[PDB]
Amino acid sequence: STARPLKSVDYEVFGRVQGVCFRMYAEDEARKIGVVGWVKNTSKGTVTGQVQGPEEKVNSMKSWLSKVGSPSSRIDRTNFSNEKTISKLEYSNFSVRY
Repeated sequence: STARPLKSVDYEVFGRVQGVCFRMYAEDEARKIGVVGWVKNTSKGTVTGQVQGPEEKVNSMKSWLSKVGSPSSRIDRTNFSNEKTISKLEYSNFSVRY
């Protein structure tokens, strides 16, 4: 629950007509930040998903993703909405497309 400063936040990258190569970049750097979760691949490139991490690490993660470095394309606009503090890291790292 909320009493634990472990925040499950949802993101959305506005990849209008796909192209957004968020993969690997996410995984590797999110690991380094100290965060867990996943990527959700839609039809029309709205790269959404879940970021769970301890408070300070999710802050860093938010500073990132807007900090847009590339393995191919531009991560075209990342909004951070749906913020809910939970308990424990309920996933095997920040992973792949689901």
